Order: sequence, then structure tokens, then C-alpha cells
Amino acid sequence: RGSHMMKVSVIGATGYTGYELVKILANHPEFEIAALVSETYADKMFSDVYPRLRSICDVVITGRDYDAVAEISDAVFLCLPHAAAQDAAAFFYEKGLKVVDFSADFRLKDKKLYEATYKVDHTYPDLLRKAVYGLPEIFEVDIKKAELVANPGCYPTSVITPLYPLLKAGLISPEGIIADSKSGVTGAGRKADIAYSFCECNEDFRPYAIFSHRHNPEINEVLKETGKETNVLFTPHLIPASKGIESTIYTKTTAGLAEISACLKDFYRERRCVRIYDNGHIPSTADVTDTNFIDIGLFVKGERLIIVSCIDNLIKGSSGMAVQNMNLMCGFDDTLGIL
Amino acid sequence: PRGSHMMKVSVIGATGYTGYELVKILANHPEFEIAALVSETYADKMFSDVYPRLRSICDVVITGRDYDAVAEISDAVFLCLPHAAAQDAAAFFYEKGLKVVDFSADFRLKDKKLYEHTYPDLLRKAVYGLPEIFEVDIKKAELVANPGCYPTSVITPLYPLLKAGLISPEGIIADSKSGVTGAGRKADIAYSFCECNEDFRPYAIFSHRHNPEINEVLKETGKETNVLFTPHLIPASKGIESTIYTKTTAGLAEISACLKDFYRERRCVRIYDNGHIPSTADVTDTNFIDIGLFVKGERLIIVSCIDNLIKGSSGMAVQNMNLMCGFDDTLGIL
Ligand code: NA
Ligand code: NA
Repeated sequence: RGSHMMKVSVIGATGYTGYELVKILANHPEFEIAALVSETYADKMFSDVYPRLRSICDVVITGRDYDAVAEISDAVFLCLPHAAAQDAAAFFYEKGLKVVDFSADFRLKDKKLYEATYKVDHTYPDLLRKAVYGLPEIFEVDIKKAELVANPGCYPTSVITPLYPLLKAGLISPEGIIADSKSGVTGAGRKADIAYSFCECNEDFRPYAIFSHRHNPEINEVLKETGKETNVLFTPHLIPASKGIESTIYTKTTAGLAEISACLKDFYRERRCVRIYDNGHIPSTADVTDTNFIDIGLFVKGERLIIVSCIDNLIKGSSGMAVQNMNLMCGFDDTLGIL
Repeated sequence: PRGSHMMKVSVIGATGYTGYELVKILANHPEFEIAALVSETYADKMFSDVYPRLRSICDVVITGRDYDAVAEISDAVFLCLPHAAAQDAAAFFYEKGLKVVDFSADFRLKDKKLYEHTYPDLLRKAVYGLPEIFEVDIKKAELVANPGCYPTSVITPLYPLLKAGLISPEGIIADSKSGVTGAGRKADIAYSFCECNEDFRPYAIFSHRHNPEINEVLKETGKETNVLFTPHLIPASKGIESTIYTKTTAGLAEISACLKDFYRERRCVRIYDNGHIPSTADVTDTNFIDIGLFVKGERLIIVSCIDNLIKGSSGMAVQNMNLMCGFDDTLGIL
């Protein structure tokens, strides 16, 4: 209704995650957009860059003035790349804003692991200790008290969410897990690279980053929080489609389907974004594209458990989760303005 | 140009996507010459009425299912017929002395028990037509079962490694992905443009018919495997990629040496061990199988890519026919 209105800004607003985030913020009943920052498209209206939003979000894009942003905003979403994200997050944090950082810079509590993976130095160790990993259906208790939240990566969301309760309850082995995952091309971001051009990706399907994708350590670092050390092997693939992630996950269980289903449905019992199937239904990316849902299908044969996990990469894998995090930091329901 | 060793060949069930790709290859083949193209649905239409891309290339008039007429004008026949029909046709042309390649599954598994099958005597005689492995058996046969498309991408890289004992036979996982042409020319809502476009999905979990095919054939290595196979539908027309997870004790150089030695004379097999990752666009519209190899500690990851309608079907079928007819297996392909 506007009674608990808060001003929110987006830094790095013209990438694909910024577009999905603005779409949500525009219709959110308590967040009011204050600034949309992009150094490249400054002095243009957001609807000049994204004409689909003409007459819905016509806010004039401004340049990088962080003092300007802090003085007009209660909260900021950072869609910046690494390193720049650290400086901005640190600035807006001490100014007293609520901060959601899309980047990886504050996700990994282990500083050397970060520097080794991202090949850049981490210069805010105390802030790194304070940041909360933004998986709303798992770490809600901690997010509600946070002022700095590291938004999870898109592939880690699709793999962590179904595995977390089963590891913690001891129903699957922590060793030998294979996640064979596939994403739409929007996962590369708004890029001019030849490798992301239409003619190179259209009709093509490929693995990439074999034994080397920066999300594999994130998955295993977070799942350690279940009390069990994991060695998930993660391999991504590029789908000739704009949006959508599917993860096929292979595990070993001593339990039967009924117990595995009860563990997941009990753990996610109040979480409207989590849709769990145990009846033979197979999630596909079209079931979750343009939604904030995560769909999980369960299949058991003997000791083999296969999990199919689907999300929209830009919404449950990024912007929608970012708004759930912001909702939670602001005292709102996690699904406010979402579903 | 007609060749000095010309032979006549017919195609039964010619108007599906496998028949289309097969006709493309036959029309350019320097020795095979098309005699009949049979399709009860499109009889009395020219092949290029169904596939206008082939206009002025293959304008052969399609005929109905009169198998005596085919046998009288053909030295050999390709059967792209559905289950059961394929059994009677292959029994007929075998009696009449024709070389036969059957695209269906009805003659792939020697063990009748897995099928449950009429013609059990004939089932004994059918040869599994994986040309880069069973060449010996193929040349001496009169009935070949063309292998399935997914088994082709998975058996081919795993066979030598199991035989040489370089990977474990237990615990192998094949996570495989295919273009929609793998469903054949069908009027099903599930295969419509609007249902498949922009969508990606696993299917047939724990239940795809190609998965016992993979394991039955790999038993010929001397190893009892339990390959877990899961297929997925790509929103693209053609192409298979198989990501294969194995356990090895051997190093990259040894695994590579095994594969490149076992396939050293086989021009359709392209093996990479240098970090190059194959993609479906590298093999689409070709008869190549591209294999990438990746080792970390005890983990071997294999990436295997084919055109599902050519190397996984029609181009392989012409390899099998070439071999049965005394030609080099890549004649008219490379
Ligand atoms: Na709003
Ligand atoms: Na020809």
C-alpha cells in the first residue's frame, strides 16, 4: 500500500539481471526505485535500453555517484563485476544501507579460496565475515538480521537447494555426487563476445569449464554447513535457449522414495517457491522460466537417487532471490512482490 | 557419374527424417544407385514433393509396400520401418538374397528374452552394425541391425577402455542430450514447435530402451557394466552430446593412447586429448564422432558428440552397407 515504503537503487542496472530486477521492483508494493546506475547508458531512460518497459519504468539512468545514491536510497542492489563490487558494497554498508551483492565477492567465507578462484585480492576481511549467504529457504534466520547479503550463484541455487536437507538428515551419501547441469545463454550476461553471438550458439549444445567452473567450490563450501564434507563434481553445459537451468543430480541413498520425499517436503514446508514432485513428474525449464519457482523431481531405483532441479537462471537463480533477500532484510515476507 | 561397381538399393519407409538423410547420402554415393523409395503414406508423390530441398536431386516417385517388386529391382535394402513390420520385411528380403540393413531395434539384442519375437532363427543371424568395432562381423552378414543413436555416442568411446581395463566397469554415468529429430517425423503435441522451443528436459528416467542396449553390447568387452543412462531433449533440431563419468587408475596419455590406437584407421573418429571440448555444431551435418577426454586424479570425463541422424543413424547405415558390399566403409561419406 506504500505504508512501509523504502527507496532502492540498482548499480549496474542495464545487464540482464538488472532488467529482471527492475521488472520486479517496478511492481513491488513497498520498494520504490530511486536510481538506476550504468556508466555506459547514463542520460538514457531505462525504457530506451529495454523498450518493453516503456511507460512502466522510464527512470533516467545516472552515472556512478555513490554519495548521490546513498543520500536518496535506503537499500541498494549491486550488479557489478568483481573487485568493483567489494568497494561499492563496503561503501554502502558503512553508510547504513541494506546491501544485496549479486557478485561472488562475499559468498565464500574462505578468503584464499576466493582469491584462488577469482584471481583477485579480497581487501575487506571483516565485511566478508559479516556477509550472509542469501539462500532464503535455508538461511532465512540469518538473512533477517543481516545488512549485507551475498546473493548465491545461479547454478549453486539449483544444486544446493535439493541436496541440503538430504545431506543434513543423512539420507544420501556425501561422496560421489555428480551434478550435470545445463543453462540458457543469458547466464553469460549482456556480452559482445563472439562466443555468445547468435550464430555461434544457435543450434549448438556444449559442455564447458570441465573441472574448472567457479561455482563448484561454492556448492561444496555451502553444503559443508550440513555437517558433512562434500566433493560434488559439477559440469555445466550451454543450452541453445535464452533462459533456464536444469540440473540432473546423481546420488546414492539407503532410503526409499517416501522417506526422501518426506525429508524435502518437511524442510521446505512453508516455502511457496519450492515445488517438490515424487510421483514421476519430470520438471523442465519451461515450467519455471519467467517465474521465481524452483521445481524438484525425485526418482529412486535401488540405491540410486536422481534429482532433477529446474530454475529460471535470471529470477530464482539471481534477481528474484535478490528481492527475497531484500524483502527479508526489510522485515517483509520473502515472497512480497514476487508471488 | 555412375560407377563401374554400381549396385541397386531401395529404402522401405523412406519419408521419415532418417530416410531423408539416407537419400541425401545415397544420391551422392559413387556406387549406390536408388531403385525404389517406399512409403505407403506418400506413394505416387516424388521424393522431392515431400522434401523440396531435394528437387532436381532426387525426384524418384515413391511407391507403396509391394516387397516382391522391390526385391526384383534391388541388390540391397534399407528398412526404416517401425516395430513388428520391420520383422516381416527383413525376413522376406533375407530369403530373396538381398543385403539388408534394419534401422529398428527388433534385431539388435541377440537375447530374445530382453525383447519379451517371431523369426528366432533370423535373430541369431543379425549383426550389430557398429562399424568401427564389429567390422569383421558386418562384411560377412546379410542382415544388419543398425545401432541406436545414443548407444553409438556412448559405446564407441567406452569400448576400448573397458577392453583394455583402463576404467572401472561399475558406476559409469552417461548424461546424454539429443536434438528433437531424435523423435522422428511425428504429429505429437510433445514434439510440436511451441512445446519444445526454449525448453530443456530430461526424459525416460531409469526407463530408456537404449540403456540395456548399451550394457549388452559392452559385455563383449569381457566386462559386466551397469551404465546408468539418462537422456535429455535439446531445443535444437539435430545433435547428440554425451557427458560420460568414469573412474580410472590411468593417466591422460595412457587413456588417449588406448583410444587413438583402437581407432587409428577410422577416419570418422576424431579424438581430442588437449583440452578441446567437442560441441554438437562440430559434428552436425557430418558423419564424424568427436570425443574429448578430461582427467583429474581418478576421474575421467568423456564428452562424445555426433549428428544423431547421420553418425547415429543413416550415415552409419551406409557404412554398414558399404562394408557388406565389399566397399571401404567411408565410400561416399569421406
Ligand atoms: Na514499486
Ligand atoms: Na548415387
